[PDB]
Amino acid sequence: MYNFDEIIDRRNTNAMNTDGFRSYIFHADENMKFPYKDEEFIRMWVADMEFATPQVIIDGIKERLDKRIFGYTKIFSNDYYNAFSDWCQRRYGWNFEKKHLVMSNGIIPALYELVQYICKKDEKVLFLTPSYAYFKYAADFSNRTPICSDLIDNDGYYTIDFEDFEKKAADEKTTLFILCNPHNPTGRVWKEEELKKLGKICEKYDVWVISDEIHCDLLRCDKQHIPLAKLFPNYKRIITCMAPSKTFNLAGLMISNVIIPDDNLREVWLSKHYNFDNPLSVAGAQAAYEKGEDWLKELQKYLDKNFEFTKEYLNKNLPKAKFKISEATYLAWVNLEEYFDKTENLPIFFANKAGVLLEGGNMFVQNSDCFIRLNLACPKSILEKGLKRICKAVNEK
Amino acid sequence: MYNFDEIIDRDEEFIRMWVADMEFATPQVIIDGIKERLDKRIFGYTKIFSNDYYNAFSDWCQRRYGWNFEKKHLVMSNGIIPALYELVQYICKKDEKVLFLTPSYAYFKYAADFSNRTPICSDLIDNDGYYTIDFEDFEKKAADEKTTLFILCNPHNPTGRVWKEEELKKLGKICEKYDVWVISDEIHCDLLRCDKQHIPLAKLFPNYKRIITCMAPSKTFNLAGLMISNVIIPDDNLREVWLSKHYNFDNPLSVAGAQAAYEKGEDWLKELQKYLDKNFEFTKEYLNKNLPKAKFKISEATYLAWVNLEEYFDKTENLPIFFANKAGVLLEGGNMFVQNSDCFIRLNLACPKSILEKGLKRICKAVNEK
Ligand SMILES: C=CCSC[C@H](N)C(=O)O
Ligand SMILES: C[As](C)(=O)[O-]
Repeated sequence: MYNFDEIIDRRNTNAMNTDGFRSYIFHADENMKFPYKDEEFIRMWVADMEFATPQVIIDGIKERLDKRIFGYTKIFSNDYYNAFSDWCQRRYGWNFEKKHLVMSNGIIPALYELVQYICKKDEKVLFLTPSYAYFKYAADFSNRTPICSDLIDNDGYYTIDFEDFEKKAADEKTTLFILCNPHNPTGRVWKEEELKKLGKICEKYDVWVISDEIHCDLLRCDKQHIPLAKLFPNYKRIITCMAPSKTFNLAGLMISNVIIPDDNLREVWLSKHYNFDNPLSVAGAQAAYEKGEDWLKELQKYLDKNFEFTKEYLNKNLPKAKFKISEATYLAWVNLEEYFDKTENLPIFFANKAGVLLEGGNMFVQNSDCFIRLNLACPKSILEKGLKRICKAVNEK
Repeated sequence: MYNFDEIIDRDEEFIRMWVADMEFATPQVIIDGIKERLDKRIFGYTKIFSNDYYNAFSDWCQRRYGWNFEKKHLVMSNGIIPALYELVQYICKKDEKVLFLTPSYAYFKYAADFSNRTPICSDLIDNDGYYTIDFEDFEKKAADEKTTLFILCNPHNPTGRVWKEEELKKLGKICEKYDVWVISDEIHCDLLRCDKQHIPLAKLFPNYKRIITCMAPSKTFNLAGLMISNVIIPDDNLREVWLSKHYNFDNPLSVAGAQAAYEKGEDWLKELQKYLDKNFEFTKEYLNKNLPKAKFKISEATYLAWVNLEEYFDKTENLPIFFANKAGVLLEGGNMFVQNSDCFIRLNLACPKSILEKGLKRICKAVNEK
């Protein structure tokens, strides 16, 4: 009963997706001229959606707006916990103690703070590559050392090099593993056996794990999500991070769940944080977990068709492009090995030659030569324009 | 015209004069501004890209104080308390001292203790309810080479002093003499009595790059929950440090609300000031009539009354606990303001006059029956 084909204007909303691609993609100043008006770009880069936030969420916020006062706010009642807990209960069969829950502005700030709470200045921060570049930046931020275990590209199906991973985890300075569960940008939904071996390895060398599960509700319709903490429920050194922000297009609300079993780490967190909450943000998030499931299940259906359409479009019109439909996220990961070199800048190319803004190459640290990443969380009509522009521009090269 | 008499919503039957937020509703102009952003239907990654918010806040400062600041000196914060905690670390080395005037907001002290800097206090001078600065005591403590940061509360909380131009000049010159950084906490600068002008410290010292001015729509419009405040950092070094240590994304609903506050909120604010003035006037008459040994000067700013009860209690009697148990009023008082506040209670008058009358009656009855 929803119209995901509806085009939604985003001009003049202080959205980075429309207003700041020069800085975040190209580290260039706002003067930078393009062959295309800003409005003329198909924008498929930063991971927020072109779909509208469900009206149940918007109404939940308006309901809080009608209480008419927006003073100092902490989550006093158990409403928020119960809703988020029941959401985890019925979608993954996982639960957590309420007192293990703390709130953060977003998982990125959570990562930057947790790195300093967990790692001594000379310790290392391990993660699987290619990845979301902020796993590196979180470690660079406070002069910790990012280390990478390259995944294994079996024709688009990625697996973990467990021997390389155990070797790097075993290092005594390697103290923190940042896991992306499900993985960004490959889309891997980690199977139970994969997570067991990852967790057992971290238990062997007593390595702390931050599990970034921010994409865990954007799976393909035939996939289950397993929180790592579900398999390792007594390991005090796992931190679980979840947020309604990806699922429901709520990044602006800057609210996310950080589950910290370790009593010492959690006490550290609490003593370092301004522990007030935004009432409109709590109202939106609480609405998302209470009422947002029906919209999410239709969104999952629409994302699947977009993925299936994207494979057919590429098989037909970019046949030397290698592309496996991602098991999770709304992000398409396309290998253009056969068309480009490691050293050709794919974002700059597609901006100037296709009028499409995308991410690729070393925006995902390493292990991503000649890859582009496409945001498909937009109406099928806008996506089709994007794909036509991409294939046309690559062929003409 | 606005209905400040409206009761909004209602631990049992407590009259609450706890924490500095209002019982009045946020103006409908701000709420409509948020709902308008709600209707854009998407809430993705957000930075303050357009110049609208700057223009609104810039013009607000322009036409209400005759002060302006460069757009590039403006950075955003979750609140002035977090700003205080971080700015202490960017400015003061451990082993350096953080000076402020007492009594004060206790978070001036905690901001220093937080990162193991040292809090030091210059007591204000109480001449029959009118507070003044002991300028020689202040220069003595500022002159200390380890004393690096002065946190000024302008207007002052909890006395309510609206600092006159000469007072700010002498404070500013003293800090210029010893190169002491000043954080000017000006969060109450629009909650003044109708016959008071606010002077930002930086207006008088527009070339001293070491003043940071802090302002927010939060107290003025009941918006602390939106966690948005303006921090103006002339010093390019401090500002770059600030910028490199912060997650520089904003809540679009928060930006929409603060923007609406500065664009359209002035008329409600001038109506609020009239209503606060009458509440302050009633409070004096009420206490003069029913607690005649209580010493009380109408505060020049904030919606908080500062009442001296020297004559009914000892320094050792816990006033918050007394009024909790004996009057059913939750209030702040005593040593909740670092020091220089024995036997004081602070009353929130930012509520309908009928609720204030009930609260005052309970307070007077409990003290008189003591
Ligand atoms: C240019 C800066 C980050 S863009 C990455 C995007 N937010 C994602 O999560 O895929
Ligand atoms: C929850 As987030 C703002 O780090 O996408």
